[PDB]
Amino acid sequence: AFTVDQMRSLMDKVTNVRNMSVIAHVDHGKSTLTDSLVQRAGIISAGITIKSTAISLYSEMSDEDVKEIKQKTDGNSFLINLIDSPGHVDFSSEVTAALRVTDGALVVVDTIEGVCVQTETVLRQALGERIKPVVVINKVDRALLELQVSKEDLYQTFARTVESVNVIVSTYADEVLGDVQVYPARGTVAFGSGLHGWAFTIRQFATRYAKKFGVDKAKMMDRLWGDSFFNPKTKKWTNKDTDAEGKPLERAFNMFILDPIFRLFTAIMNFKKDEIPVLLEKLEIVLKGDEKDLEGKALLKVVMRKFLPAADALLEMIVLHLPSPVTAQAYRAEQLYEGPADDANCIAIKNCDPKADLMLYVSKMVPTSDKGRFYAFGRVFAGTVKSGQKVRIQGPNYVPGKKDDLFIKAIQRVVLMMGRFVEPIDDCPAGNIIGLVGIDQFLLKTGTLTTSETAHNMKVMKFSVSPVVQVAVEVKNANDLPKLVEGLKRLSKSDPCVLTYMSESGEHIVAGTGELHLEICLQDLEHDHAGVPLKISPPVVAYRETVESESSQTALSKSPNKHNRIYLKAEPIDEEVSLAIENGIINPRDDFKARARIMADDYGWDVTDARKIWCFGPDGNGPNLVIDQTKAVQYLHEIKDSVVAAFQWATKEGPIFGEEMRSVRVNILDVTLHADAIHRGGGQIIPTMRRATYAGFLLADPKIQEPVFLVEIQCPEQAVGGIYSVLNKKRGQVVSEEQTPLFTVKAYLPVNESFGFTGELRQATGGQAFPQMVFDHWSTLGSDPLDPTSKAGEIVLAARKRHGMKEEVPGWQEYYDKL
Ligand SMILES: CO[C@H]1[C@@H](O)[C@H](O)[C@H](OC[C@@]23C[C@@H]4[C@H](C)CC[C@H]4[C@@]4(C=O)C[C@@H]2CC(C(C)C)[C@@]34C(=O)O)O[C@@H]1C
Repeated sequence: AFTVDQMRSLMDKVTNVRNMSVIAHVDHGKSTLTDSLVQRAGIISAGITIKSTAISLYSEMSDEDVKEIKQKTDGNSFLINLIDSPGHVDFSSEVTAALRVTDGALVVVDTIEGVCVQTETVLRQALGERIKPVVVINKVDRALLELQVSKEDLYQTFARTVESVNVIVSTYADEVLGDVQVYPARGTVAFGSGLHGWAFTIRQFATRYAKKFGVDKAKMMDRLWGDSFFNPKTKKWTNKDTDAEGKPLERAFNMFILDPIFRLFTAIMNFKKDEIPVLLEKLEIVLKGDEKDLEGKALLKVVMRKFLPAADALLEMIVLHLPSPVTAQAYRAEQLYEGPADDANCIAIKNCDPKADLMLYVSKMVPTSDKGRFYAFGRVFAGTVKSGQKVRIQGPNYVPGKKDDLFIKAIQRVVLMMGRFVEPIDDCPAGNIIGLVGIDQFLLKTGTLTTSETAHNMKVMKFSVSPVVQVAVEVKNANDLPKLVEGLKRLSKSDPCVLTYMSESGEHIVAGTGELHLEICLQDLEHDHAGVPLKISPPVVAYRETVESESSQTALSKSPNKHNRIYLKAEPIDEEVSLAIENGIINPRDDFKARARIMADDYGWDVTDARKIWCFGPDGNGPNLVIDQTKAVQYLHEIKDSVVAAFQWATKEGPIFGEEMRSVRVNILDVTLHADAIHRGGGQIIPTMRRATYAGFLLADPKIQEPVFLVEIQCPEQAVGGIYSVLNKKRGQVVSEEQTPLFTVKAYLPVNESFGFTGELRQATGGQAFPQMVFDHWSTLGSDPLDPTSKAGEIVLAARKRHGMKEEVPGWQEYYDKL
């Protein structure tokens, strides 16, 4: 219970402030531990409400304790800002926003489960912010009760957990910071049970036994952890787990810390009415009043709370080990400032200078009961913010010279953010956390308030600007198509970063900058833009049907009439020729003579074959060709249109699963026709050529080609490794690595391997990589398209079922008409 003056006074001694948060999965006792801190040291003031965003704690340390702080200190009082944090992590930018206003973190890990992925993810982001961690291994009660673990197994579990945490810390912490790893013997690891209400540090026991052993606690805390053994028989401390005779010695941690706790649990839970009193009296635990009548769990909870109040263990680590803003801003200043390292504002941040020009970072907007009004939440890194102070509001795009995102207004009121309540205060100096009212409209989400025209913007969130997240959108009710199509246009007009287009497989595609952006776009589409039910799904990928070699034997097919026959063979068109056709070097309408010369002289074709191409397909211009190689066919000219038409048909619909053919060359070897045109009409020859083409194709070692993206990723050096890791899991192929900006990695990524790519990429790069993708080329899959179990076969089988086709692919024999 403090007055505003008392708060303001506490806020003046920034050396004695601790800005931090709790990094913990909700299921690991996050709430219970924070509640414990609040109940023990929460600060309350001596008709609006907001969403609780931060809580203020007050803690006092003894004169001797304060001397242990390896940091500038002034007095024995401390103000601790416990900043609320989401948790939902896969490396979200929101989390990074809350972390940004903190300098230290209390990391909660589970005794049994250890370090979960979420916690690892948030810790990594925290380390990326140069935040110093302190750890609490929670839920010890579970190991004692459920698993009935032994003292040594518990110790080993603790040791493994501490190691897992330090692996992460040693991997992501900046070298300039020195050793940021956590050490039980140094008092930076606590152990306890949030729900139960107890916890301890080695320092607390070292303090509790230093005088009893007649040694200074510095020596005691080193002896109460790790390989230190006190042999009662020799009265000596050693680092050997066996005595002279080779007999096993019990670890000091187990002997002096775990044993007392184990015996309390055992004695109390087993209702040992006579032992309990002795044990309590020996540990100087005094029960008062009705507590003396308690038994079992109820008694245990009461005994442990008096024995090792959890909050006390946590506050100790926060005060003695987490940095103050003064300490932290010295090495965080540069990261936080996008401007010159030797700039006046940067220097003011480095020195946490309250007299300098204002540098206040708005971390987020907090919802209030003030009719739709939100209060800005953030931290004063330099200067002092004041009520009715002219300030410069700079958005995520504001740049010194250009007036983009600039907003010069007078701060209506500065308020302390005490849980769900606010308390107006005249001003707030550098180093503190604070809330601002009246900043609503001028800013939304992150921002920066400065009182310097030269003031640059504090580190802004980098955001994707490419429509890399894409999905297929279809109406649930056919009749609504007109509304969807219209909606897409409306959506596009209202949003510059959204992309909509028709896919090669006839699907309406909606693409956004990121998952969240795409999600907003799809919601507004279904609800407003189109205002009709929609079905969202992973876009269907288009494939191409090709041949790996020449037909193993002449393909023969006859017309329904049975009077006409076509003999042909299919073979591959070289990639460079297909590309030449697709890109306009070799064209359907070019003079057949000049075109033949190019194909022969430049692409190695036989000039006669080239001069005799009957057509390109599909659509008369695709990268597939029919070459006449017949010799003495009397009515050849009369079946040409029919042969061409059939090819347009076959190349549009391949025999593997109906996809378009690509790079297929068909050579008409011979044709036998009935003398009378009456039996040689299109209705007879078209079916014949189509049937023979499919046969030739199937006989030519059929293959399917998949679409491949050219992916370009910008990112910091130490994150490049993530790119390669993900690419290797998705048949990616690095193309290049170029660069004093960032790194740009280019690679090939199969389109059917890109769904969700964006998500796994940020996961492997700690949300530091930005992907861009554009269709690049077709790639032939080597596996057998006709084998349902191969890679290509799996794709083919799935598409066939999706189209209601018979699962098995009709073989070449199905189209072959023996003589
Ligand atoms: C500028 O934005 C670009 C990029 O996002 C990318 O190049 C994208 O690629 C779309 C596809 C383009 C391919 C060519 C037209 C032929 C094969 C087509 C694809 C089919 O599998 C591969 C990619 C991904 C697609 C399906 C899955 C949608 C394509 C399609 O549009 O169907 O196109 C948009 C317009």
